[PDB]
Amino acid sequence: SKLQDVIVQEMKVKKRIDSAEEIMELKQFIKNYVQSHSFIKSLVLGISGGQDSTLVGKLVQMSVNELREEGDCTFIAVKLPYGVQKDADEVEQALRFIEPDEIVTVNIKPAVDQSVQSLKEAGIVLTDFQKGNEKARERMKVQFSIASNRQGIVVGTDHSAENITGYTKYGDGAADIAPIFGLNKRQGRQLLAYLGAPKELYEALGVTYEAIDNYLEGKPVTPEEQKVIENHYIRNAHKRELAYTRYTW
Amino acid sequence: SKLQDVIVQEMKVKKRIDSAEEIMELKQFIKNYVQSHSFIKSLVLGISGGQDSTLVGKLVQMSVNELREEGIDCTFIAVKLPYGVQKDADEVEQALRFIEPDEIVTVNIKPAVDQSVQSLKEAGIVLTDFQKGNEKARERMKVQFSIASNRQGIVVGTDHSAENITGFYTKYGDGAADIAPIFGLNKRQGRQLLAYLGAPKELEDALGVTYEAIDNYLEGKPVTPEEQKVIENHYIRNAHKRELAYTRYTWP
Repeated sequence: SKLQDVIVQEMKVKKRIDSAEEIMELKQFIKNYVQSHSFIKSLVLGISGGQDSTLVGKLVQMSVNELREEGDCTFIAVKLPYGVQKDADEVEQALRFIEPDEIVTVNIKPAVDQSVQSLKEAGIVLTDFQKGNEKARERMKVQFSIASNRQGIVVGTDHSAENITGYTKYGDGAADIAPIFGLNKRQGRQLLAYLGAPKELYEALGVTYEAIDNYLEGKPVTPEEQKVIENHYIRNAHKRELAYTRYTW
Repeated sequence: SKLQDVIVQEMKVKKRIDSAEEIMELKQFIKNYVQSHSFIKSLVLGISGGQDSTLVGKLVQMSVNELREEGIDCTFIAVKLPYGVQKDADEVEQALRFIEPDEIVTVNIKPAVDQSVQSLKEAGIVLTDFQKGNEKARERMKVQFSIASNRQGIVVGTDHSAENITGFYTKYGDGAADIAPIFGLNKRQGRQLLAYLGAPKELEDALGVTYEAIDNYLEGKPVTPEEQKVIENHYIRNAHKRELAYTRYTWP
């Protein structure tokens, strides 16, 4: 579709994936990154019970197991509830599947409500959307403080169906490495199913995820879906780049 | 070395700048960006009393002064971001008088910051003082973006090129912004522009190198072998800060 050809090339989605090949390739990247950086003793990721963090957590744990067989690093899963964990079943189910070396639970509600309260005192009343952004950036802060404290790095869950449409700038997706960039949404499910995840763990934008994934694979979609995908892609470009300078804008 | 040529070319620092020329170019970048995004009604920057945010705040206010003369509605929102009692209050207040921002908002970050520290402590993670300083910086980032969203604006950052070596920037902390107009300046160039604009005096060390040698290196000048090695190790050790999370395609 010409405009689709630009995005297809930038988002790196493969037409197809062999599960065993793709999982091996994803682990090698994670394992090569640890091996190349002397100070990495842990990898840190929040476990929301959603499909993205579930696959990436599992990839990281499997990578950490094999790193320890090759001669020292740990995976630290982080539970990040806002108040009372209401999607507790999905979170616990993700954890049972990942088998993380360590689980840290940090409730973000006291920090988030105080950020909101501090601004309210300054005359700045956040909307519910803005309050949700504060939640996401606080989740980022917890993960990087744990990574700093445990001499590790923060692992992100950004992928290409995300990258194209979906993420709070400098919030929960902001990380040191983003291993599953290049997968679209259905590809994540395929890898989760191949790994034996319970299927409860892999089951608005004005466009379906099926149209997004097809679009990323270079397939033609309705004109109406093209405009929504394309407009979402263009309006989010600032998120795929650090702050604009005289030389990038 | 050819690594100096690599670094010099990536950091875009000019060997010398004409003060009035450079202030003009920097202002045009800010004005062109606002002009190109009709929904931007405000510009947001924390005013720490340090040279970078003083220069950036001043540039932005001049940019907004001229935008409104050309018929564009825009506002500069300077933010005081004290942790308890304003660290360098006399410098913050002197910068505020020098910039004369359209609006001044004060958000004390101490309660949110201590709540983050306390919540982590409850999980068994006792942060170091360096880590607490990182929490302060990332909370400063959150306040500015919360104000920017609420006031229909963007966050203006203070990154410049000498920060790519010193790396005082906290990853995803206070330097994180929507635009970074003074990228390409080194430190002495920031001071030159501030001094030219009539600024008053807003213009230990375990880096292993002076700021003068860093600036000289960025201008493509030769420095001693020891300075060259310390600088180059700092440049490579911070490469992950001037780029988004590495993927299979950005990590060679």
